[PDB]
Amino acid sequence: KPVPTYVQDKDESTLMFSVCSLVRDQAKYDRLLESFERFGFTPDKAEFLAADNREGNQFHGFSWHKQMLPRCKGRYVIFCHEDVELVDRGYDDLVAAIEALEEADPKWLVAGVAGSPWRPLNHSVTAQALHISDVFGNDRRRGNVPCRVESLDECFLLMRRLKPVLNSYDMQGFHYYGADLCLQAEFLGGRAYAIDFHLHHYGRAIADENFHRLRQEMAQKYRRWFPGRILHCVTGRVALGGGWYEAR
Amino acid sequence: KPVPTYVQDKDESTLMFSVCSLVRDQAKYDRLLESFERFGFTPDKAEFLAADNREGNQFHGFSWHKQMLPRCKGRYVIFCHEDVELVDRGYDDLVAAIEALEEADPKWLVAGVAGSPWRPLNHSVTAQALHISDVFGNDRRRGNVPCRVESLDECFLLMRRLKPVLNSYDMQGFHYYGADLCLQAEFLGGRAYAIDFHLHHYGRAIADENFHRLRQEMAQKYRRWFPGRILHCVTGRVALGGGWYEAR
Ligand SMILES: O=c1ccn([C@@H]2O[C@H](COP(=O)(O)OP(=O)(O)O)[C@@H](O)[C@H]2O)c(=O)[nH]1
Ligand SMILES: [Mn+2]
Ligand SMILES: [Mn+2]
Repeated sequence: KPVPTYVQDKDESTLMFSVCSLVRDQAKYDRLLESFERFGFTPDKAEFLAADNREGNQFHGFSWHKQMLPRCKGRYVIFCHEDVELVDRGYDDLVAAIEALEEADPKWLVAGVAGSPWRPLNHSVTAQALHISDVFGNDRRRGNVPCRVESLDECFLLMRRLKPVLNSYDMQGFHYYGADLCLQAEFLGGRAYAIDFHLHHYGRAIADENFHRLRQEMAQKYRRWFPGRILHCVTGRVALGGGWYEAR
Repeated sequence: KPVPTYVQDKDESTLMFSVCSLVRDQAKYDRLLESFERFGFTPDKAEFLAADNREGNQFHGFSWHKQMLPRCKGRYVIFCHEDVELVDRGYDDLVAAIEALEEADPKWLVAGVAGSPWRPLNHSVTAQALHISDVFGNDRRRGNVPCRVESLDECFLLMRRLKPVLNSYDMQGFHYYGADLCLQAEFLGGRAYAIDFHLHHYGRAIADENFHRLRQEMAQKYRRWFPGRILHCVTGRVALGGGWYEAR
């Protein structure tokens, strides 16, 4: 008697992007939406969804995607802050960057615009690879993008809707959810990249008690599986400790 | 001017279960659907979806959920083989077991009916915890369920639609995707349980070369993060090796 739905291995999306944002400030988010539509993210190419933090912290960096993903219909799902704005590069640029990455390295799972190169040799300085306009300067670069990374800045990242990666359930807050996503991508057997897709990010990092707390939680959690590793993020290196590193 | 959708933190599902099966044989799947409807999985409570392998191996154990989950609307998503059938315990018993688990340990992320207890002390025998009717006997038990486990038998497992866990991308095939899902649940900071929900699984243990291939791949992959661990599955122990265990 039940009538089942048979599901085939086919990408039946017709929208290229689901653009999801973590929204607290209506004015910043309206700026973002206007800029995306101006730079080619029109209704036949993209839909916009917002995790609604306008009245309080209903969601945080590690939980918002689990609610957004089921509602997305696009091929690629962007998870970005409310305070990015497209300024020059647009829809065709982003498609071309993603398709180029698929060709270069089909093991990618997460892509962003700023992050730290994968497994830096030199732990005496923080490794960075990005191209962006932000509070540190307009149209600036570190390193060379595109390139493989071990962490991404949370202002803008993306994954394929049919090949997602999830954030941890045992951390909560508004720091380190970009690195956590990259690390889970490695556990799942894929990779993270910073691509070259220049946009403007207005926000400033907040090195507050939550930042210090989550830095310690990241080290306590990840040292179990990456003992001795020094994890680079745009916000600074994190010596995870553990194992033989604890001698001294 | 885009019109965004604002998303709130609420479970809007009206169906309790999305029952997803990996299907190659129509007669076995018809028998499954008949049994689920008989034992209380009516259209007001459950929908049924099939990863369609009737014509070829379009999906395999580690990929099928990524196509199924977007199509599910139920609170809990069951992933089962086509050759399980309900025979005594039904809809109300499963709901009661999941609600009890949620009360006992809110950290759970995946549940199944047969698996190996979490971190067994005694590696001289394979740890098992199950209650099932299968090729090894009708109405049989090992161990004591419900209990936390480090692996689950793939014949039937479930997760919350809104708190999923993903299988790896860098393995493919039809063995060890129950253990892989439990290990990724640990990486995500949650837990796996075998619950008491008796059903009939009529698969055979029919041996293939892919079983040994995936056993080796699982050891090569997980030894990186779990060096020295002996991972128990109802199909046998797997010494992952790695680290100090390599000393002869
Ligand atoms: O080449 C294969 C082998 C198996 N299966 C599916 O993988 C699952 C496990 O198969 P089966 O139940 O026959 O194995 P058993 O439980 O006897 O070990 C079932 O859902 C099958 O439909 C598949 O799609 N292709
Ligand atoms: Mn920001
Ligand atoms: Mn079976």
